[PDB]
Amino acid sequence: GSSGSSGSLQKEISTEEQLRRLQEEKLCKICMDRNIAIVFVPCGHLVTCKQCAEAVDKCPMCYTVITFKQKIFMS
Ligand SMILES: [Zn+2]
Ligand SMILES: [Zn+2]
Repeated sequence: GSSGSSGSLQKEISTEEQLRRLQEEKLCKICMDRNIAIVFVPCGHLVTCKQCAEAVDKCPMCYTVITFKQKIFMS
């Protein structure tokens, strides 16, 4: 003889997964390791992070020479 039957209908996502969805959608796209905190000039494309942005001499998407490393403050 035993008892105990419970079951509530609910569900939610934690910051871990959630963020992993957006955080991994805006951040760098080349290495996808760090967060995008730099743009390109003239074409402003923050599709790269401090590392990449610097590594790539010219926009890896617009092949437009980067003669300026502007830093944004999205956060
Ligand atoms: Zn990167
Ligand atoms: Zn560009």
